[PDB]
Amino acid sequence: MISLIAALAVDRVIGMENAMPWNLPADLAWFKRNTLNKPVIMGRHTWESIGRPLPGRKNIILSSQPGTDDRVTWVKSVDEAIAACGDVPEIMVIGGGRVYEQFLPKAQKLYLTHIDAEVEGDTHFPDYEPDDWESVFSEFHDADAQNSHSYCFEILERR
Ligand SMILES: NC(=O)c1ccc[n+]([C@@H]2O[C@H](COP(=O)([O-])OP(=O)(O)OC[C@H]3O[C@@H](n4cnc5c(N)ncnc54)[C@H](OP(=O)(O)O)[C@@H]3O)[C@@H](O)[C@H]2O)c1
Ligand SMILES: Nc1nc(=O)c2nc(CNc3ccc(C(=O)N[C@@H](CCC(=O)O)C(=O)O)cc3)cnc2[nH]1
Ligand SMILES: [Mn+2]
Ligand SMILES: [Mn+2]
Ligand SMILES: [Mn+2]
Repeated sequence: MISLIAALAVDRVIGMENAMPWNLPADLAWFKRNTLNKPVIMGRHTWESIGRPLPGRKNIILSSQPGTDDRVTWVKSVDEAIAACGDVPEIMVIGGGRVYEQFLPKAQKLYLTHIDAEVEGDTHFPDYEPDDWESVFSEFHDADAQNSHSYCFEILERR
């Protein structure tokens, strides 16, 4: 099973200048809980944005060019990325925009955080078709001293 996990600001913005400009510790904690002990697939730009391997997960990087770090696994196509995960129950796709586009048609589950924040950005989560997806979990949180925007955790499953 393939799942996508992402945090979206208003208008599906996910990034600007190869960064995420907000800081929401509660969402990063949600990301860690839902990805720990699973393989994670990311594109090369997202790898550069994170800047280090994510511990406790098999890190798989998509790039058309040879890898430059043997602490992670480098693959050259979507099918190779999936194969490199082995026989696991759930593969997590962690972006970015180009990678999400390619994996969306193959995904059964979306873990989305909706952040109430207006961000100028240059990268968006794919338009998906709402009729294809059932909301099975949602949890709203107001802003607090640690998290400066309100946010909604949602899990959707392909109908
Ligand atoms: N808010 C969120 O949830 C979230 C999550 C992830 C990322 N982001 C943001 O998203 C932005 C990065 O997204 P992006 O769309 O620019 O880039 P990306 O999807 O992270 O990376 C694209 C790169 O991945 C490689 N690639 C993708 N598909 C491939 C394929 N089928 N075969 C081989 N290589 C493939 C290529 O690398 P080569 O050029 O080396 O071939 C391509 O240039 C940043 O702003 C980041 O902060 C946000
Ligand atoms: N909901 C969501 N939020 C994100 O921030 C996110 N980020 C990415 C890609 N970028 C990043 C950037 C940093 C870390 C990171 O530092 N993660 C630590 C945080 C642990 C914690 O804060 O408790 C990790 O070990 O996962 C992960 C992904 C992909 N999907 C996402 N999905
Ligand atoms: Mn092929
Ligand atoms: Mn197999
Ligand atoms: Mn806000």
